[PDB]
Amino acid sequence: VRIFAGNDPAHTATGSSGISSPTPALTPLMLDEATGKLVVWDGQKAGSAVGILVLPLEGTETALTYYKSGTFATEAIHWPEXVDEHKKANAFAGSALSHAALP
Amino acid sequence: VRIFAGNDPAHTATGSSGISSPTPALTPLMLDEATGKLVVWDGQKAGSAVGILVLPLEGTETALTYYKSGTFATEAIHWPEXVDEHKKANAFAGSALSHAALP
Amino acid sequence: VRIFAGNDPAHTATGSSGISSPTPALTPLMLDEATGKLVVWDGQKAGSAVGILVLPLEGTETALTYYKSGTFATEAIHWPEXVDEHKKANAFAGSALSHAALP
Repeated sequence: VRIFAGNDPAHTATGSSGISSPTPALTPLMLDEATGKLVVWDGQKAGSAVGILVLPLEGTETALTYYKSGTFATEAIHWPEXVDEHKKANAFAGSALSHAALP
Repeated sequence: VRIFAGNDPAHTATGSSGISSPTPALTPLMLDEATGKLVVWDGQKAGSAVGILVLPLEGTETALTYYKSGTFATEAIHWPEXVDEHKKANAFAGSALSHAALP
Repeated sequence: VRIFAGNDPAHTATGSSGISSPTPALTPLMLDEATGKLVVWDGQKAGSAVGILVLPLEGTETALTYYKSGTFATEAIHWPEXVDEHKKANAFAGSALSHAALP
């Protein structure tokens, strides 16, 4: 049940939430360009996951807390269904986040 | 007059500047895609602010210094006029920068 | 032969590789949007270099290791031929990476 796969500090940040339904912790997040808010990462593009949710949401919150850095265990993250294995590997590329198999 | 709202190290970087007028410190920056240079963040998109200016510019400089990490106090940053509250909250999402209300 | 130009920790990450030919260490990387894999940064856009290769590749590897943070010496990096001086200066803007002249 280990969440990290590396020792680099895992810093958190807050942001405006566009999530409108319950969402578990360790969900990757992306920006919604129409609103500028953070929503669940849809898996469509590598590099567009900009955060990993820290606290579960109920879907009513205007703000959320996310990890903006750290190295996560791949298996701990709640990935979107259907995600492409390469886009999953490189979900966070370009941010300070990364992930790796423990395994 | 506190500039930071968190303890994560605030690292700086240098970059090529496209700014041609005086600009105060703690201004968010974006890339200009036509030139590749750093300019003032226009507020149009969340996640496109890639830096926060460290030293004031006069507008003649070919290079600038910017913060590439850290957690800033929202009120300390010199935001662009008109900015959308959500795009402002998520200005830096995807970078190692973030900001929060002290308040 | 110094590779770093600053003291901020240089963290590494792994990612899915789309590189199919030998590639030296300290090569900047970008995402290929069609596949989601990491490939050599082509120099076309500032901010699209998301990593710097840590280990040389032979071109057969499905995964690679890259730096996701740190301040590099400009001269140590293996830049793409033809790169624009401004796009080169700002190659990594928006990531936790940066570079500077030692010189």
